[PDB]
Amino acid sequence: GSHMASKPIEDYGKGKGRIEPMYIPDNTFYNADDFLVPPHCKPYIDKILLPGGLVKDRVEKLAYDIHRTYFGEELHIICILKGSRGFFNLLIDYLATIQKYSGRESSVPPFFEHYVRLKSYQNDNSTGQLTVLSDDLSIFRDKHVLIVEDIVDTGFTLTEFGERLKAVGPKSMRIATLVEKRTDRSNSLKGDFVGFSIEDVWIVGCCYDFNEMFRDFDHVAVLSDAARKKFEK
Amino acid sequence: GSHMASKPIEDYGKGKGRIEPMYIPDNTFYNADDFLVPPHCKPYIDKILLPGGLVKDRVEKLAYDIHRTYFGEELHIICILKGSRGFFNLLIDYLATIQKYSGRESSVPPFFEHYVRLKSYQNDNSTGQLTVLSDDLSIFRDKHVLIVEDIVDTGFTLTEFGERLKAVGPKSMRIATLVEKRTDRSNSLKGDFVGFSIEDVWIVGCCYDFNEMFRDFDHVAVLSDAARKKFEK
Amino acid sequence: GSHMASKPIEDYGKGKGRIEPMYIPDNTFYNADDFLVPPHCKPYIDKILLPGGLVKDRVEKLAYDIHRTYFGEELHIICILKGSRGFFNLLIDYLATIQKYSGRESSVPPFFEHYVRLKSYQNDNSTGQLTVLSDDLSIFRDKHVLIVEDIVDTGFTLTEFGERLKAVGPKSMRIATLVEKRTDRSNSLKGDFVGFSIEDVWIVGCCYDFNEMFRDFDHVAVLSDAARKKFEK
Amino acid sequence: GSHMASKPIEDYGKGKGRIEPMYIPDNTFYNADDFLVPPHCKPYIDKILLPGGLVKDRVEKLAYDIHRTYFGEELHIICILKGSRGFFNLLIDYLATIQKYSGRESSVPPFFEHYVRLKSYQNDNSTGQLTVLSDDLSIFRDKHVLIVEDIVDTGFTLTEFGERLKAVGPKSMRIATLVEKRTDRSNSLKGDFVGFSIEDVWIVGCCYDFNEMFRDFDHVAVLSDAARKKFEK
Ligand SMILES: O=P(O)(O)OC[C@H]1O[C@H](OP(=O)(O)OP(=O)(O)O)[C@H](O)[C@@H]1O
Ligand SMILES: O=P(O)(O)OC[C@H]1O[C@H](OP(=O)(O)OP(=O)(O)O)[C@H](O)[C@@H]1O
Ligand SMILES: O=P(O)(O)OC[C@H]1O[C@H](OP(=O)(O)OP(=O)(O)O)[C@H](O)[C@@H]1O
Ligand SMILES: O=P(O)(O)OC[C@H]1O[C@H](OP(=O)(O)OP(=O)(O)O)[C@H](O)[C@@H]1O
Ligand SMILES: Nc1nc2cc[nH]c2c(=O)[nH]1
Ligand SMILES: Nc1nc2cc[nH]c2c(=O)[nH]1
Ligand SMILES: Nc1nc2cc[nH]c2c(=O)[nH]1
Ligand SMILES: Nc1nc2cc[nH]c2c(=O)[nH]1
Ligand SMILES: [Mg+2]
Ligand SMILES: [Mg+2]
Ligand SMILES: [Mg+2]
Ligand SMILES: [Mg+2]
Ligand SMILES: [Mg+2]
Ligand SMILES: [Mg+2]
Ligand SMILES: [Mg+2]
Ligand SMILES: [Mg+2]
Repeated sequence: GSHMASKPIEDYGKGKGRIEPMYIPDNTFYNADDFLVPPHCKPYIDKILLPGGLVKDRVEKLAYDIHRTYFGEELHIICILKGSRGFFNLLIDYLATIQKYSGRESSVPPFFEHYVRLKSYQNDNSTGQLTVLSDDLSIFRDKHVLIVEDIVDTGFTLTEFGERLKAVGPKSMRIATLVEKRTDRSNSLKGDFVGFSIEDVWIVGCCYDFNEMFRDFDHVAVLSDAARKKFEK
Repeated sequence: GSHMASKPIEDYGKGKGRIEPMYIPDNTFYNADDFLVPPHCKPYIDKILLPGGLVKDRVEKLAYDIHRTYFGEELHIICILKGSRGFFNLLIDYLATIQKYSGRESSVPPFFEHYVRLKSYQNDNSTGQLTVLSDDLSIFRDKHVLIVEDIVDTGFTLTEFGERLKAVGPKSMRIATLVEKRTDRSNSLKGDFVGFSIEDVWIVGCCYDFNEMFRDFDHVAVLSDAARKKFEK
Repeated sequence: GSHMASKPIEDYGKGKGRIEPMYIPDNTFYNADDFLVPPHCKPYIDKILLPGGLVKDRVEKLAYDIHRTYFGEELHIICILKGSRGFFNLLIDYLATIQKYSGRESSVPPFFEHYVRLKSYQNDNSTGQLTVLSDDLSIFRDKHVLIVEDIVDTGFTLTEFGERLKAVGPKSMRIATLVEKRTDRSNSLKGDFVGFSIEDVWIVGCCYDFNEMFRDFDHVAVLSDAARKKFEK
Repeated sequence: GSHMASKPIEDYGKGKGRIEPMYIPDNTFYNADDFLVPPHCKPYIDKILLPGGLVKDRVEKLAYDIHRTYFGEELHIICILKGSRGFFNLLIDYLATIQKYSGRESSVPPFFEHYVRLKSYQNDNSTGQLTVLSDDLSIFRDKHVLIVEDIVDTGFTLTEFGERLKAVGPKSMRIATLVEKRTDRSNSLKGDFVGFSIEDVWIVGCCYDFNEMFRDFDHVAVLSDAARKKFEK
């Protein structure tokens, strides 16, 4: 163990000491027509915010940042379902590979995986209620916990779930989020390992859904008017 | 829709009309020393049953078999956590890629993903009780459902969970399991899309755990005496 | 197929009827500090023009465009060494996967590979003399030929080699190039399947070298002053 | 590093001090029907010797063995075209990733790539004459050289090319070969980094060709009678 892994519980969600994310300036997009877009997505995707390959490149760096923080530590990593599935899978592949090739050796696994299903949204609006599905959280007492999320927008999801975790007394709590949105709807909760800062637009693709649609598309796009009209409920 | 996707609910778990899996004969192993084994696994892994790359090659074929069964269908695919995470992630990458490259076009996504956490084992013994954590299963009424699992051994997990699903009235129910074990402990439930048939040995690695250990190792190995002694509880 | 693959030899280098590439506007760069940069490159890489994953995403679309041109027909694809190694390898992986998953019958392989080593540059200047190392080019008589290149800049390399190939009487000749540079140094030769249009800057990384340095870096960067000073000859 | 990389030139082809390869016993084959086989290969492929994913898993370990030999030292790696393309590309990807994640400082790249085209075979018989296409080999004077090959069978190709390289005075010469065949036709030349030892059968697939056919198939198979009849010349 190293003091590098420590973090006060009161610092949860404050982003203290973080490396700032890649900042995608307002109105910065690629054209969907430059990518292969499958037939079920073609009528609906016009603007690409984050190419899928750019996501993977950035997650490599996040994974190294995490590796450096937790080397040799027992690390309990929590996937927030459904949305973080893709980011989590990329992350844990990199974490395992980095450790496998590291000259410095650890007798501890690179992580221990866990799953929690949270749900807030219908269309692009929160219901105001958080659904929480988890194993008994008491297993996280005195553990170093890393929550893995796809996006932080208002902060409601991770503020609420964070209080449930604090109640069992973890040793440390950090957040990895692929995206953080720039919005006056945010309650100021922010991640520790953040891929990208983006403008206030509703993203779809690469696990980002609109009523369960678009998760399998390879790229992070914006929700178009055609997509909203077809898939809203 | 095609009648190819239909299957009577009473045929659930009977493997009727299936393509038989690759049969790994008794006492067929590779040597761990021919692979790169990370330090946290090195004292514990001696025999490799399924190289990680062999798993990936076989999942390609399973994915095509599934694609052919469900082309153009609304397909609700359920990941059984924790163990099926790796197989599920490989599978859905192939399903999406196959559909993206297919000359024949579908306006339906290749799948709709879902997660259910089931738990039966402690060490290598069932507790006799099944833990079930899920969203409301009523969403599967009148749906084509494909359950994705890492292994079927006794059949207890999928027999019990299968009855919960039958109660909401799905349209069809199939099972994809990477491995099926040859054992007189089986209740005869078997999968529809099965990767490998293996002898009666306790496997670890490639998401197969022993008390949460070995999931990140790249290859499917057997549980050694050293591993049991170190990690049993 | 022949209706799609046919093209007059005199159209070689005109990019006649092409799909225009992704256009990267002047002065558009990512910051190296947002990516993982290995120690041998760290002192030298500051500006990232094309993330390696964006390269891969674009190559998928090029490969689809090429599949649509040649499916069902013998395709003889020529890798221009050394620089095109990485693009060629990505391209042929996609071509094979696309045809494999297309669901369309063909007894013809997705490509037949060939290799030619061409050399023009020392530092960032042409010597004026093209080195040509090849098997007997007579094997391309009456064949559909696709030349695969990493970059077209002045056009010298592919104008000179193009003339040697015309002399053996191919059925068609096209160019795939990952990058085309916007430069007044160009003789107006341009590709048929082009990944990216970029400003007049000397790129390194992702197989783009400066005196054999930087090929293994994952991303396409600009040649910095430090890099020039250290590695010029 | 020099203590590890040094080796007498006279030990070339002896495999002196090597790690023995994975041993595939006589008559050990998987069934093609358990894999996805593309339409152009379906009539011809029946027995799978080495699944493509098993190839990849073994190459990771070879790459680690090579990293341990050359880290910190200039390594000049020579791809023998055409056959070694796929092995070479896997190997250099691993070498770069290993060094990148090692956490060890080095200003030296993981390798410097080079290409030589050698040709001996027509059908499954040598013509007796070796075609050699290369840049000036004088650039290897006083360098650590690693030759990368897909298979060593009779030893003719690498015995003849080995003599040309000795004439320019390299610092060291080693061989990486994915496969070595057990055959009384061998002149006893053997590799230093060898993936697999196999019985005396003619392999195709995974870059192994018969008159330029089968390179793009993903798996290493045996040449069937149907394949021989259709593609022999
Ligand atoms: O910061 P917030 O404003 O709370 O929003 C972010 C959260 O909302 C989304 O989940 P959603 O509720 O859509 O469930 P899903 O992950 O299953 O899509 C997203 O995946 C985050 O979990
Ligand atoms: O056919 P059975 O005898 O019921 O055994 C198979 C099930 O047991 C294991 O899960 P486990 O309970 O270990 O939970 P896990 O998936 O979280 O490891 C395995 O992953 C299957 O889900
Ligand atoms: O359009 P042009 O101005 O002729 O320049 C482009 C060519 O030059 C570079 O090759 P180089 O001569 O550097 O050899 P390499 O491919 O081995 O790096 C590059 O890879 C192209 O082949
Ligand atoms: O040990 P040996 O009996 O000499 O045989 C091995 C060599 O022969 C094959 O090359 P081939 O001549 O078929 O050319 P290719 O690499 O272009 O297929 C193979 O790729 C090796 O290079
Ligand atoms: N898909 C998607 N989910 C969420 C949840 C909060 N913000 C977003 C967003 O922009 N996109
Ligand atoms: N890891 C692991 N889990 C299970 C659950 C049932 N059988 C097995 C097995 O062989 N291995
Ligand atoms: N690496 C590299 N090679 C070439 C050859 C022509 N232009 C370029 C360039 O910008 N970069
Ligand atoms: N494809 C192929 N090439 C060679 C060259 C020597 N032996 C072999 C072999 O078994 N297969
Ligand atoms: Mg979510
Ligand atoms: Mg959502
Ligand atoms: Mg399980
Ligand atoms: Mg388990
Ligand atoms: Mg070049
Ligand atoms: Mg060059
Ligand atoms: Mg060869
Ligand atoms: Mg050959």
